[PDB]
Amino acid sequence: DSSSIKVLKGLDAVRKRPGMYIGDTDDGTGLHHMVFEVVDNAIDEALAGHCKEIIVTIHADNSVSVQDDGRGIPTGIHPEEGVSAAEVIMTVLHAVGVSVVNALSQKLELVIQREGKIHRQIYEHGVPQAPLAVTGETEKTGTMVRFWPSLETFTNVTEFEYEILAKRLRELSFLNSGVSIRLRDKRDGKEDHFHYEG
Ligand SMILES: CN(Cc1ccccc1NC(=O)c1cc2ccccc2[nH]c1=O)C1CCCCC1
Repeated sequence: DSSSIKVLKGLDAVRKRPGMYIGDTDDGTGLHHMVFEVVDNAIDEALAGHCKEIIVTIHADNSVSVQDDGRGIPTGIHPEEGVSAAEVIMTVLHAVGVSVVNALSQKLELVIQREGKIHRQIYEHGVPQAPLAVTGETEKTGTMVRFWPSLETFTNVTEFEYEILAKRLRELSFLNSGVSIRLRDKRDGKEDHFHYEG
């Protein structure tokens, strides 16, 4: 309705002044902050007792993905906005927030494994191609977000550096005692694993 309007309004505002939300867009700090934001979302689910392992993969097409084995974002339709709760999370300001990463991603794939099913939604610059759809069956739970940073927004440093993710992810495992985080670089086979048990 007009909610499709306000979503676009907020998305506009983020793409207009990206540094204000994500960090400096010209020296790689914001670019990498895109990842830690998605990861911080998964860490929350781990701090609530539902996530154990987080898997961050740097893909060959210069996208990153974050996988967890938590509950899966709720997939039920929201009363105020008439779309899945998941889509509200990914698109509404203050639902930072992941919506910022979505708004500043040329493309974003969401995959949720929940109550026996696998749901999927693709976004372009924060805009869904379609409503969250059920794609298939599954016996595991979790959320997977894969994003391709918007090349309009990020300048100079537009490729992820393994060592920056590696350092910060170790730190984040230490800051949230008990979480396991794995980092895979599919470009050259680099791999690492972080976990501080208390
Ligand atoms: C509604 N969720 C919490 C919640 C409630 C019930 C079941 C699963 C969750 N999980 C989540 O929302 C959730 C969101 C998420 C987003 C990006 C990447 C990984 C993610 N992993 C998650 O687990 C969050 C949404 C963002 C703000 C806090 C509440």
